[PDB]
Amino acid sequence: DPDPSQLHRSSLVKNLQNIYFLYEGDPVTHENVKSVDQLLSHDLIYNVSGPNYDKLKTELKNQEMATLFKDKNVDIYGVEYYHLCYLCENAERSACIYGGVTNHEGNHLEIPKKIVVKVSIDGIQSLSFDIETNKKMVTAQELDYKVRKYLTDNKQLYTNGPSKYETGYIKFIPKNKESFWFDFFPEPEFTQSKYLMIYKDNETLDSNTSQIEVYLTT
Amino acid sequence: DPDPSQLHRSSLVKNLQNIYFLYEGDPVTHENVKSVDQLLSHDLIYNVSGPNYDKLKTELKNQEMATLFKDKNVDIYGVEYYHLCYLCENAERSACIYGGVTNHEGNHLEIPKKIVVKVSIDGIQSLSFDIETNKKMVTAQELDYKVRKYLTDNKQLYTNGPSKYETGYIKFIPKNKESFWFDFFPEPEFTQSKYLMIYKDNETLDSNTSQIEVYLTT
Amino acid sequence: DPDPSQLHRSSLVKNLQNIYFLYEGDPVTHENVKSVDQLLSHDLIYNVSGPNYDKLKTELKNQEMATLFKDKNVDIYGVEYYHLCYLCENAERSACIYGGVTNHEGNHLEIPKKIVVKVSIDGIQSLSFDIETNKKMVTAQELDYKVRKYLTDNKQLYTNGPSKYETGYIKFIPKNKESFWFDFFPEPEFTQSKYLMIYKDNETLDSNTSQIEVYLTT
Amino acid sequence: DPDPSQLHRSSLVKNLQNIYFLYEGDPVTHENVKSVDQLLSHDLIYNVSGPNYDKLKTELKNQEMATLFKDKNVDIYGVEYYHLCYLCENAERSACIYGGVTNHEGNHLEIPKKIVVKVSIDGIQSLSFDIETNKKMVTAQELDYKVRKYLTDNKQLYTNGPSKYETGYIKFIPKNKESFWFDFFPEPEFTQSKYLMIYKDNETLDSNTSQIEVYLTT
Repeated sequence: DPDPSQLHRSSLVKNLQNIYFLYEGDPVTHENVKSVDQLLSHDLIYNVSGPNYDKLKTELKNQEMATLFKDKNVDIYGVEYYHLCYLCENAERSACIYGGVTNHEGNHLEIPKKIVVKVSIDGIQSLSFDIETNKKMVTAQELDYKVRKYLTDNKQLYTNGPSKYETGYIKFIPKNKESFWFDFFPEPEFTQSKYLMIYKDNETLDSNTSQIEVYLTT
Repeated sequence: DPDPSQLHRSSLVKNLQNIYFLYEGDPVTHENVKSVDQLLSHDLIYNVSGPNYDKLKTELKNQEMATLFKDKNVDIYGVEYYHLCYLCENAERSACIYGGVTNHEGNHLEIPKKIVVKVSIDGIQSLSFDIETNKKMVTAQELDYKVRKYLTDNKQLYTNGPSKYETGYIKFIPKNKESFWFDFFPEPEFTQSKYLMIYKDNETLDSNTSQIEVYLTT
Repeated sequence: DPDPSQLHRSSLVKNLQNIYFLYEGDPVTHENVKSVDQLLSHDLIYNVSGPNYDKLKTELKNQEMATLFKDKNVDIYGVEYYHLCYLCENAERSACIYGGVTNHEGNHLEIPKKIVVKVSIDGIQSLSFDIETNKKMVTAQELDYKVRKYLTDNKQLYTNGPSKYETGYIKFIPKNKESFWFDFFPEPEFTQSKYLMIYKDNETLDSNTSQIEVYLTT
Repeated sequence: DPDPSQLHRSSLVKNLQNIYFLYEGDPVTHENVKSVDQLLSHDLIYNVSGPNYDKLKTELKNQEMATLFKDKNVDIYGVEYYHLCYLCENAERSACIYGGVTNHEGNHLEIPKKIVVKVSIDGIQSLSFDIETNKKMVTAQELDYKVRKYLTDNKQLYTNGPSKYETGYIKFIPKNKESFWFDFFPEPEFTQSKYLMIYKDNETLDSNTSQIEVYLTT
């Protein structure tokens, strides 16, 4: 578990709104789509449209993972960025994400699984809410975005300026796997593209057995 | 005027939507704003916010024009682009425009000195609508966007796909000055940052005494 | 002819060494090559190599100029730049130039033609030197490069720092064609890609009837 | 150690010469220098020159490492790249590297320690040679380059085209510490800037108690 020393201080961050706009906006979501191209051996390019893009590139873990989803119909759920997301200098309206991929066939639920998020602020676990997913195997990114979105709208985790909290992080607890975590704040000088690397491994958890804990300090 | 041939054929332009998205959307408009920085000698950077940018860079004719508006209160009105709009890796969420700058102090009309636009579909002077601005001195770019947004929203000038027309252009007839015209369609393979260079010379005209002529074909 | 007030001052330029490296290094030269691709409608891409590049893109005046040289065997001569020369994100070892393209078939001389350059410094043209070429129809860019290459090495026109001259321009006087000139110095804050735009028109002159004059001041 | 399946096949790589150029040319070496700037919190910018560059930005592991070397007098030994080395988006002549940073104070040797490299080919120990450094603690990058530069020149590990070997990796064996290896070949579609990330950790070994082994297959 994170030691207080290695947690990013939100007050040191210059341009914290750049994170706010990543988690305040809508995520890119598409279902039953298939890769159409590749730039590097570890990414995949989809022909999908959303507001602000008509092409989507996702960067996976390595070439092994990419070629695994290459000819499969998948679902994409991710947090995109547009700056530093080039395809060929001639392809405008492009969007980029890390991971956010899972197989379409056989991964949906007719009735969605609600995960109850245990949020703790300043040591006291004074908050809890449910998040939702209709996927059996869901990426940590989809659940992460959903938690931050709620905390943003309701508890002002992020605002178009400073944040309400100094430090904070989310922790996923898989049943048979090792628990991992993400820091809600980036380094003082950062980039959306570098911060979102936390999604590159494309870690997917079983929505039926996983737990989520959030820890924030004022 | 142009020799009906050198004009650009919409049918040949692949990825026409990219043009459409530039005029179908809202323009960038700010009043009584002052330049705050500069990347190259002929551009000016403003700290203005929009639903996609936190900074706006405007490229002007030459360093002389830029040094002219550098420390003045102006009105900005242009069509911004994002792909290939770089200030530095540490300045994402930036928008770029060409010209679109006018003096603010003394240049407003208590009442919009509306200008009449006479269209001409296939030679036969067909349609004719009304444009309007409350600027004594207004840039051709501002009037050109107003003239295009309309023709789009009501005559399908551009669409999320192809165009109702093959060729087409706008002719600007200033009182005492040579008359210019902008081609409505780009080259088959274009870029938004390259096509918007038609606003780079920051050509401003008198709203009170000037006429616009739009032509088209099918 | 330029007015003294219009010439850019070298003392005002920051990072002038960036121009120095442009004209002190070797130019990119290739003979009898054919365009292998194309990015935008007005450029051409060649699969040619040199130290630092395995691909070369040349930007011409417009699409008419581009489509004219497309399927032809041309000769290339230009001053290349790398920063802001993007091909498709994974096209490392790529170079960019403006124009510098001439037809290959029947445009060469058995014996190189010598062209005298009259170099006037502070109003006194007490210097003359030689420039050579084996092209009948040569580009201004090729002659201009050869001039500055000689002036840099012999007269310290450019150095890895300041220039020995405040101003200076090259004037090309073609036989029965109007003369043109290029300013040796850029605006204070500049980029290599924007300054080299002087060659974009691909202006070519007759090496038999063309004269060159260089005006410098200290 | 890597299971043969784990190693990248060189025959599958498109543009394997982009690797060749990285290790055939001279590295960027600078001793006793101090960082003058910073773009992102995990990088350091140095005002040092070499051919093709006037600025050098080194990307380290995280912000702690960067702040750790920030104001110290360091030595730099790295393998640079230029494509995608975005700095100010108006700063040409920049070279980028990863790590390759060691403290200058109290780290040199009177006599350069020589390290023996054992090269096994197709499983048979077939060649041993010498590499040398004047540093007590040296980056794995420095030694890696030294090893590869020798094997390239003498055994055609890489060439401007294909390589003699199908797979190959280098194994660093420190005294008290776990060993680690670097694959000599990249994924089929790679980028110099992504491939060179094997040096981001800035791992440094003791030049007096470390061994190097190289395994190649044809």
